[PDB]
Amino acid sequence: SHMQTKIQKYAGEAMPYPNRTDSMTPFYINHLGRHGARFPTSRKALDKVEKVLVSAQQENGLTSEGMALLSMIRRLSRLFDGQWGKLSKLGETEQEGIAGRMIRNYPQLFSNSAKIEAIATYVPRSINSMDAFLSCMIRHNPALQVQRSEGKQYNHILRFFDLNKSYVNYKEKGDWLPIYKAFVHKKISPVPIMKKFLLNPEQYLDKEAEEFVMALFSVAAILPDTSIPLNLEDLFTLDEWHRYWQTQNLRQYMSKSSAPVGKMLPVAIAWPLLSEFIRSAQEVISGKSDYQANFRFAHAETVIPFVSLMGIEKTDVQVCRPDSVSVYWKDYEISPMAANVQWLFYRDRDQRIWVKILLNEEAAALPISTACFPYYSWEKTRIFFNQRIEMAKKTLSVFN
Repeated sequence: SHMQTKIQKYAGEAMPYPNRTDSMTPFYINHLGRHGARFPTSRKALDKVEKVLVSAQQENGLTSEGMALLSMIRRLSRLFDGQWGKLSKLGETEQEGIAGRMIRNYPQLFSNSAKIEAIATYVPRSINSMDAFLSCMIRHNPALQVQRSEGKQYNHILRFFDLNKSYVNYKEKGDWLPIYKAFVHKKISPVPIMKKFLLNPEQYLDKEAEEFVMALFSVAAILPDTSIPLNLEDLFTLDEWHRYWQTQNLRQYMSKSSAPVGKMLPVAIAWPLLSEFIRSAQEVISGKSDYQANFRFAHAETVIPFVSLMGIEKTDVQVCRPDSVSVYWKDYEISPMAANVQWLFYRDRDQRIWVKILLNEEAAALPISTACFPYYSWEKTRIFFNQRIEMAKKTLSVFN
């Protein structure tokens, strides 16, 4: 159903990884993946929802459906306790699917004693995503050679968003905040939502009504990622979900991607990862390294600026009007749960090197020419990416 699939997309970066299907041969794959589907990282939203409803209950201020909601919210509070931030069973199955399609699409690459390496951040959901992926690989071919490592040693290339002080200050106190807050006030209409659950929803101040509805949407959007057989998605109409998604999409865009208000600083910080991607591919192309694949497991905050810095079409647009962002930049197409980028390298009969870029396993476009899309000349692509890195260094230098 097109309605339900749109509602799923409106979970934004909480969307589960989309359904994908099986199907020359590459000689190397260069990968970055976000962890799979996870529990919420913060209790603040669930606590806010429960507090509003519990106060209403003590005032006899709940509708029938509001009583049902409170009952569910109390259950979720018990089921989320001790699980915050963790990879769910669905997250593991997402990684098994990505690895499985890779192996079945390119068996010769992972055959015999092929060598692979994987790295992850220190965050457990990313480590455990890497292990779900690797375990799938090893099950299919136990004769793989596998190097596995993880931790803060990879912060410079996988968690660069924590290391640049100017970006940390922008994320925490930058000029995107008043734009976001004004957009939330314009887009979010709380009274229709709160009328479902609360008697006298008009007595609530606009600010607290806004906060409650935002928190409730947050809970409903993450529940499909938890492997728990409960659902809040139907509480809301497609238009209500669309409005919520527009606000969070704008937040993600302005805080982490190519919005003009950010001056490309949120994108420029990713250049060390793009540099390391090029270096690992060049070492394999030359024969200095003989890995068949490099895998990397990290975060949406890794994937989003990395994709923008590559210049994948529709991901580095600099949209002048905040209200227009949702038309031109869609976070659920870039960084859903288990979001991943794969560079597939090919050698043709005349030994020329070609690269295909997959974003969530679909061919991605770059703003350079090729006569055989989706395959790009590696020489042309490397030169383009190196120009992106040089641009990124300049951007960082204009902001200390």
